[PDB]
Amino acid sequence: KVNVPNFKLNNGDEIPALGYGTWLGVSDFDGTDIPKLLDALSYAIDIGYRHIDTAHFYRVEPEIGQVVQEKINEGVVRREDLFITTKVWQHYHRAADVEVSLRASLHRLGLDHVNLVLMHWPMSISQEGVDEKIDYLETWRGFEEVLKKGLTKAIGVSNFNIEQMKRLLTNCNVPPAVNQIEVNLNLSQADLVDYCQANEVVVVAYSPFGTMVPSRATLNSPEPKLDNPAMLAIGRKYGKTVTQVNLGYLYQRGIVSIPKTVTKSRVLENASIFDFQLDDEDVATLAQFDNGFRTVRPLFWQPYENYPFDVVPGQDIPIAMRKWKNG
Ligand SMILES: NC(=O)C1=CN([C@@H]2O[C@H](COP(=O)(O)OP(=O)(O)OC[C@H]3O[C@@H](n4cnc5c(N)ncnc54)[C@H](OP(=O)(O)O)[C@@H]3O)[C@@H](O)[C@H]2O)C=CC1
Ligand SMILES: [Ca+2]
Repeated sequence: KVNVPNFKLNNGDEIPALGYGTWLGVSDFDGTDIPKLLDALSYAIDIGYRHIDTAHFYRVEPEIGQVVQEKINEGVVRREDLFITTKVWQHYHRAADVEVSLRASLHRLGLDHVNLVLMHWPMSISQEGVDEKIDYLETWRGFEEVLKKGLTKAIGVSNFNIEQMKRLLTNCNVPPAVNQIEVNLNLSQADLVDYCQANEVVVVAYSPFGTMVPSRATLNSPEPKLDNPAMLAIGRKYGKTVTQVNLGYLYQRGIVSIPKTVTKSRVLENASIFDFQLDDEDVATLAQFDNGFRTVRPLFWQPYENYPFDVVPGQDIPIAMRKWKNG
C-alpha cells in the first residue's frame, strides 16, 4: 500500500527512508498510549512500513517485539524485511557494557540481532547523575565488539556534533553507519548534515516536525505552525498536506525521518511523501524557516562532559532520565 524507498548505508545495508518512532514522552514517562502505539504499529507494518526506531530508554521493547513476532506469525513480513533499531543509554558507556545493554534489549525484543544499534548520547552518566567521564571512543570499542559478535548488523551514534563526528571518524576501526539527530524546518543542521553525508554517514532525523505540530507548539516557538500560509501554498501546489511537505523536504535532503504517531491516519499520511519533487523556489522558501531553534535541548545535561549542544551559561537530572522499568 505505501512504498518506502531505502537509502544505502556505508556497510552495504539498506535503511528505509521513513521509520516508525516509539518514544511516548516524559509528558513522569507516559505509558497511557502504549496500546494505541502498538495497534498503529501493527497497521504500519500491514501497509508497508518496515523501519522501527526504538531504545532501551523507551520502555516498550517487550511490547514492540511481541507485535513484530505477531506480524511475522501472520505472514505479513519476514524478520529479514524489517529494519529495527535500538539504543544504549548513558549508564552503559564502558566498552563491556554495550554487550550487556544490547543483549538485554535483544531479549526484550525477542531477536537474534537488530539491524542497527546506536550510542544514544555521547555523555557517560551513572544512574545517580555522576559524570563518569568515559570517552565515547572507549564506548565505540564496545559497539565494534557487538558488531563482530553479530548482535547487530550495524552500529551508529545519536546526538553527535560535527566535532564529535570528526574525532570518531578519525579514530574508529568501523565507522558509524548513521548519526541520529534532531532535524526539522527550524533546525536544518546544514553543516552537520553536509559533514555526515560527505563522509557517507546517513543522517536520521528525530523530532522531524519540530514545534510545528500542536502537541509541541508552545507560545513564541517559531513558524511554521500547521496553518502557515506558505506551507499550505506549497501543499496545494503538489497536492499534499503541510506535514507531508515537511517530511518530503527531509526526504529530498537525503535525510531519513522517524516521525512518531499513535494515529493510523497519520501513519498512512506520513508515508505518502515519495511521489513529488519540490522545486528550487519551494526549497528556498522552506530553507527560510531555519533559525537554530532546537526542539530537544535537555538543559540538565549541560554540565556533563561531551554534552553536544551549545551551553547556555548560568543554569538535577530528573529520575525518569536515569532509572526506570521495562514492560
Ligand atoms: N536519539 C534521540 O535522542 C531521540 C530520538 N527520538 C526518536 O524519534 C521519534 C521522533 O519523533 P518525536 O520527537 O516523538 O516528535 P515528532 O516530530 O515525530 O512529532 C510527534 C507528534 O506529532 C504528531 N503527529 C505525527 N504525525 C502527524 C501528522 N501527520 N499530522 C499532525 N500531527 C502529527 C503526533 O501526534 P499523535 O501521536 O497524537 O498522532 C505527536 O504528538 C521518537 O519516537 C523516537 O523514536 C526522539 C527524541 C530524541
Ligand atoms: Ca533476529
